[PDB]
This record gives sequence, C-alpha cells and structure tokens, in this order.
Amino acid sequence: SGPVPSRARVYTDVNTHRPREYWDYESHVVEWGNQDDYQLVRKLGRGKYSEVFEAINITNNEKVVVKILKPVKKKKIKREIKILENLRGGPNIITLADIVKDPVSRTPALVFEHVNNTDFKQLYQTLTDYDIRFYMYEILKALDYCHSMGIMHRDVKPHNVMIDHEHRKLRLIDWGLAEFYHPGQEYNVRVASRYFKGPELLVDYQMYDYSLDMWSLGCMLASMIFRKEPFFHGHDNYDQLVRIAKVLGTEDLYDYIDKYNIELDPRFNDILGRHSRKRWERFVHSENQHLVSPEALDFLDKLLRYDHQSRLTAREAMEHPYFYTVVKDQARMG
Ligand SMILES: COc1cc(/C=N/n2c(SC)nnc2-c2ccccc2)c(Br)cc1O
Ligand code: NA
Repeated sequence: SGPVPSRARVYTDVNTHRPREYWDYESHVVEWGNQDDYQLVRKLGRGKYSEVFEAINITNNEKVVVKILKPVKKKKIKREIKILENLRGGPNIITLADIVKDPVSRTPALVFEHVNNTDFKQLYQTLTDYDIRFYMYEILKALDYCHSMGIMHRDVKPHNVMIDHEHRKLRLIDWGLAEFYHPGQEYNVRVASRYFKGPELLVDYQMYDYSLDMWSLGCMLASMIFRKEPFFHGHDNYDQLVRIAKVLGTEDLYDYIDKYNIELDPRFNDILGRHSRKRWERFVHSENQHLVSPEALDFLDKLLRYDHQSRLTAREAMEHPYFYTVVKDQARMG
C-alpha cells in the first residue's frame, strides 16, 4: 500500500537516450580557469551554500557575478556545474563563464555573466499586463529548454529570475537544486522555497518530475497578477499545504491523495480541514485588476492543479491565448 508510481508526460526518456557522460555528473572532471582574472567589487548576498559578489574581469573590464561556494561535497558541485554546462546557450538560461578556485576559501567559485537586475520595489510599482505576459513567456522558454534537456530546476521563485527591465532581459539563475530526470526515480522532496513547493513535495510524493517547476511558475504568476508575493504564505511545510487548500479546496486535494494512494499523518488531515474551491476572481481588486484578464485566470488555473500529471507543460503553456500578443510581437523579420 505504497503510493502509485508516476512518470513525466513529456520528455520522459530524454536522459535514457543520451550518452552516460551527459547525465553522469559524478564522472565530470572540472577544468579550472584562473581566479586572478577576476577582482571582487561588492558583496550582493549571502546564502547557505554560497556568497555572491559583483566582480570585474580585469583582462577586459566586463562585469561578472561570482558565486563562491561554501565548502560541500564534490558531487553537488559537479551536478550544478554539469547542468550549467549542458544548458549553456539555451534561451534565458544564465551563462556560466568560468569556474575558478577562490584563492582565500580554496573552494570553487562559479563566474556568471552579469545581469543588471532591476530592484523589486520599482518593478512591483511599474510592471504592466504586457510586461508580465512577456516575462512569463521568457521564463517558459527557459523551462521548456531545460525540461527538454532532461533537467528539473526545482527552485523556481522570483529571487531566481533576474530581470534587467530596461533591456527586457531575463535569466533563470541558481541551478544548485537542479537534477536530471530519470523515469521511476524517487527524488528528494526537500527542494524549492516553502512558498513555491508543489503539493507533491508537501505530501512527500517522491516520484515527481518537471511538472514541479510548473506549479512553482503558477505560484509566481499568481503573485504577479494579484500583487501578493508570495501568493501562498505558509508558516511551515504543513501549513503551506493548508494555505493551498484554502484556495484550491480540499475535495480536489483528497481526490489527488486517493489517486496516488498517498497516506497522510492523521494530524495533517486535521489541520487541512474542509474548504471550498475558491473562484480566482475572488483575488481581483481595484489595485491589481489591470493585470488580470480572463486569459490570465484560465492559464493560472491550468498550472495550479494538485495532480502534477494534469498541469500544463511549458510548451503547452506557451501556446495559451494569454501569450498571443507576445508571440505576435516576437514574430519578426529581424
Ligand atoms: C545563488 O545562485 C546564483 C546567483 C546569481 C546572482 N545572484 N544575485 C544577483 S545577479 C546580478 N544579484 N543579486 C543576487 C543575490 C544572490 C543571493 C542572495 C541575494 C542576492 C547568479 Br548570476 C547565478 C546563480 O546561480
Ligand atoms: Na581573483
């Protein structure tokens, strides 16, 4: 009475059909650049796994971003490097420019192209309906590409989407939680930011796939169009699913649990309670209505589904009428 298995609807066997060297990152041998090409300029941020700096390549005066890794097992480092190398050149995928050994920490430092990212407060006060559709389409191009390349991102969230708005430029960053998809594999559910975790994670269903990313993207869409970031604000992982259930309802949650024969802690049912499915229109107000259309709500509804198998793929999402004006704009002679 374990759960029912699951496999991706699309891109199921991408890695099955590639040479072992493509996905066997433990066998990757790093070739190191020269740290002395780069001078750190300003610390940007501190995380659990890395410290991030703006830097200059002193041989050409170009800005770059350096992520100095905290000490961790080679295998994790090799996984992120391999993924970044595999995906390099893909649409809106951050470009890994170099890999060096930091001369102070003696840990690897990943050197990326620089994105002049627009501060949050400004984007929040100025993004139009069209801007949201455009950037959503550009994220989807990155996700379709990485999924088609056999990789799940597993940390889609606003902080990992860099936007240089004056150049209409976006990059999906932080590939440190990314992993190769292999059908039938049980993955670690301790991925993604609390607020962007899919229901599969929250009920400990380990045989997930690319569709996790599409849940996370739907949480981003709702936060953007309804002007509430994060949209589903739980105080821990259990309460995260409660906050989802208060919107999607408990009927469809229990139908999902039943479909996959998922067992919940009796206390979990308790806090989940019983909730009607709410209309998306309930979240529309005078301060966000300019960003909301029936197309946006129809699209959001097809991303934010309990059942991972029933979510749109990235390519299906790109064909949604919500993006018709973006597709037109981009159909250019050049
Ligand atoms: C953490 O993984 C990554 C971070 C960044 C940059 N991050 N970042 C920037 S890029 C110009 N600007 N602010 C931050 C930032 C990072 C961590 C905490 C706070 C801010 C890049 Br290019 C690639 C990564 O794989
Ligand atoms: Na240096």
